[PDB]
Amino acid sequence: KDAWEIPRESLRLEVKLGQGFGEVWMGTWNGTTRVAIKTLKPGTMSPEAFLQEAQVMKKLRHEKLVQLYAVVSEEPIYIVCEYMSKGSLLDFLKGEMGKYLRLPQLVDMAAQIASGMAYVERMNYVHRDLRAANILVGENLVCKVADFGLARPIKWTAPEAALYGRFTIKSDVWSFGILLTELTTKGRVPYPGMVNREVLDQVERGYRMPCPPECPESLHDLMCQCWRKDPEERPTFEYLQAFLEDYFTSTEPQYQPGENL
Ligand SMILES: *CCS(=O)(=O)Nc1cccc(Cc2nn(C(C)C)c3ncnc(N)c23)c1
Repeated sequence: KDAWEIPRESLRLEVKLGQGFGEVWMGTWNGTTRVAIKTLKPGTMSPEAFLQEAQVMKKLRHEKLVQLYAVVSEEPIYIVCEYMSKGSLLDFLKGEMGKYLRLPQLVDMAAQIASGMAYVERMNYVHRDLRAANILVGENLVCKVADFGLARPIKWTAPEAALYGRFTIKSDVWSFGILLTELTTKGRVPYPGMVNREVLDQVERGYRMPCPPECPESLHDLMCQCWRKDPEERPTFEYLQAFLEDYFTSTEPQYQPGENL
């Protein structure tokens, strides 16, 4: 047992946040630290499989990645992570607080996410499941990447990844472009009214989502860059981070708030 093990008695599960595989709870660690806790229902997934999420988070540490705190690594297994007080970005966008978000806030959230993914990019990892349901929001609209699908949902997956299993940082870039549409539509499902197979077929034929209402063309253009057919033609996360951080000075200095963005 490495330095990450904690005593089972040091961990209190207070409120259940999600179910599934296992559960997610808000709780307390050492009676003083607010935390998020993921459980594994014994005999529903390989312990080695479930813990893989924790192996990755021991090596990846960055202010825009939900931080690993601790593990109880024998069945019943617990993974303890940083508590993110505002829940999933997806529920956030859809809910009462989403209503009032405007383009400056939404681009700043995108820049944060892009910053976490630039880190992942520098570390030579791959996320594989980047999307708004896997970003968590904290105090002051901080957004952090969570739920690594692995290390190194067809509507969010680059075509080369979905078809041939070629998952790379560049298929994450594609997913990020899709995440940008979730941000600018307040969390609507991408490709509205299309089923998975129609999406895959149309994306192959060069189909791409149009510019969302009130979203500047310059931001939709960035989405289009993330969606280039050739993976190696897509921008880096270092590029996306910089572009989004500088957006309101370098790209749309004339931005005026509208009804929804
Ligand atoms: C150590 C971070 S991790 O992504 O690898 N594992 C982990 C462990 C516990 C909880 C989460 C993600 C999560 N989900 N939710 C609700 C269900 C939307 C949370 N609320 C608050 N805080 C966190 N971390 C939440 C990830």
